[PDB]
Amino acid sequence: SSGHIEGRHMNKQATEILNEYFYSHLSNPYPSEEAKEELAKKCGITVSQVSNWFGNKRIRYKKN
Repeated sequence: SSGHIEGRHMNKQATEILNEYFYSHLSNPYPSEEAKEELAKKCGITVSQVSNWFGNKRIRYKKN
């Protein structure tokens, strides 16, 4: 609906998958090795794309 201008690295809508995935599930994400690998191999990317994505998202993208 709103936003636009979003698409760089992390496959196509992968970051949207990861984001929409972790976000919605920010209350208790911590995608285990299975979930991480799953999403990673689900887009056909590379876990480091996932491995890293959540590595910084686990930083608590909230109010610090």
